[PDB]
Amino acid sequence: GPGSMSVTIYGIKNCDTMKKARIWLEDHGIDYTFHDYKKEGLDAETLDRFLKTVPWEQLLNRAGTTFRKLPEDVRSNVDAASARELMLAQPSMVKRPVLERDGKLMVGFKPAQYEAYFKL
Repeated sequence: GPGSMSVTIYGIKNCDTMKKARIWLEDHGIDYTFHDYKKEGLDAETLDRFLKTVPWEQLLNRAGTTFRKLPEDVRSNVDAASARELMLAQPSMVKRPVLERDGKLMVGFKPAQYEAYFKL
């Protein structure tokens, strides 16, 4: 059971989740390409492509410090423009891990869930 194709994963290096993802996938016997937000090169084109693939609401963590950074008014008055600027300016907050396959982008899932799901 060979495999010509391969799965590519995007994210950062300064994160525990990322490590858990690469390890889990690696253990399962799947090859995942580790790509850093800065490694791939974040630009206007990339940002647009991402924002077009997924909603800005589900593109950046909200239960973190990034979202807590802005006030109550802004936190509730979030717009596409602001979001896009936040991703292009500080993509390190972008959701992760991230799976890229045929363009379609997917958000990383927890270990307990992934197992409980894939489990028979």
